[PDB]
Amino acid sequence: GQSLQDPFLNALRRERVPVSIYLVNGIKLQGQIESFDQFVILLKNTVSQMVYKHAISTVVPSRPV
Amino acid sequence: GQSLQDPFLNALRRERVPVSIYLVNGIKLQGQIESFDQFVILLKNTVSQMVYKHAISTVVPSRPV
Amino acid sequence: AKGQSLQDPFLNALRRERVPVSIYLVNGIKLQGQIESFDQFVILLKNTVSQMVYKHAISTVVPSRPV
Amino acid sequence: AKGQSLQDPFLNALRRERVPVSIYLVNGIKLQGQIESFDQFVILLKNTVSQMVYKHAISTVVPS
Amino acid sequence: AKGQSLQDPFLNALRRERVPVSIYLVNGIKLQGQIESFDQFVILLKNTVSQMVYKHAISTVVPSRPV
Amino acid sequence: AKGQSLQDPFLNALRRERVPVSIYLVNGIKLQGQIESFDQFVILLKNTVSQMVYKHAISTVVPSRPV
DNA sequence: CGGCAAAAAACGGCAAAAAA
DNA sequence: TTTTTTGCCGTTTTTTGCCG
Ligand SMILES: [Zn+2]
Ligand SMILES: [Zn+2]
Ligand SMILES: [Zn+2]
Ligand SMILES: [Zn+2]
Ligand SMILES: [Zn+2]
Ligand SMILES: [Zn+2]
Repeated sequence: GQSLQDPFLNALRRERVPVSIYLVNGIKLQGQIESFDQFVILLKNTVSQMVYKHAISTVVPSRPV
Repeated sequence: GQSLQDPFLNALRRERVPVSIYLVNGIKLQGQIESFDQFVILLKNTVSQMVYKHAISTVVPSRPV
Repeated sequence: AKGQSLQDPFLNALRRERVPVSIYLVNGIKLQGQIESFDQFVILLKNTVSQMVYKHAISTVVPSRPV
Repeated sequence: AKGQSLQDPFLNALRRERVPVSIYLVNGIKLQGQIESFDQFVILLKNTVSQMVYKHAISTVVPS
Repeated sequence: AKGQSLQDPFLNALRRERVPVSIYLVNGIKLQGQIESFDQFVILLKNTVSQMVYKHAISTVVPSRPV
Repeated sequence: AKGQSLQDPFLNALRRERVPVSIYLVNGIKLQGQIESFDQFVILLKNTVSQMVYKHAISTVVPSRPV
């Protein structure tokens, strides 16, 4: 979890808000949160890839929340 | 103990002090601290972005306290 | 949103169908191959030779034809 | 030793005696300053404005 | 599957048969050598010197000699 | 093996015998010195000035001569 | 307008691992 | 070792949207 992360990701997932995930290496990924558990986030754009949280630096929701 | 990270972040949150969050890759993220939990800091500039703590090196206030 | 409820079904789905995957590491290195098996911290990637890949060095796991 | 033992007294001795330190991060950035407080995960740096340093970014802590 | 059900039998298999291995770090450095021993966090890479490699710095462990 | 069977006896042996070691970090910088002491997360390394080295920044601990 | 069911998020018990 | 803490999972209770 939890507390501030999970409701944030859930709110972003429900409203299909486009997001810009920034990895620690600098690479930006775009798409929508399809699912997420404690360690990974299922990012969906034209393919549906699994992204490890430990590699993620920031999750930037493209439209105000 | 986790007892120096909380009172710090809450102090910053309460005083609405503009901070500079450095990432491990050298990126500087200026803005306000909306809320936080064990592993994420919510950071508020033109958009509320979620920042993973594990990607953060230093959190530098522009003010004291 | 529960611990490990998504990663395991995802990887198991990728392996059981032997779907070709591209595993991007945190350093940029792309590892093309097929998930042969996985556990809590590692993923055994099989292409030419079965190499063990640590998950903490993994950024993304991208399937090449949908799962 | 075994279990969170050497780290705490090292930082404590650095804090009590107000000893100036240079903190080398995993990227290469050198942060000189003074240790005001510390806990399991973070370290106050004092210097000009108390700045919070995450240990997971810290490579080493060298006394002066 | 789960836990270390895979990374332990793998490293063990690399250690009993004493196959030469190739340990890529997350920084790009390649470490050829041979698994002498390992525990939860470290791996003993024997060569001219036995060096202790931390798992959190390891990205891929490839069997050369493979098979 | 499991646990810290192998990482504690190694560092302890390197400390008892005051063996000079080269500690490589994940960024490539090569520290050198002598294990004064160590615990779960850090290693106290003593050379011209004693310093505290976080294990999470360490890739390998390479002795000069055997264990 | 009132139950019905999906889902979240808070509560609590369990048991491995840290601390003493 | 003993004792304690804490992250780990399973449950309940509340919400919310659909359906009756
Ligand atoms: Zn995290
Ligand atoms: Zn941290
Ligand atoms: Zn690991
Ligand atoms: Zn991970
Ligand atoms: Zn640490
Ligand atoms: Zn470690």
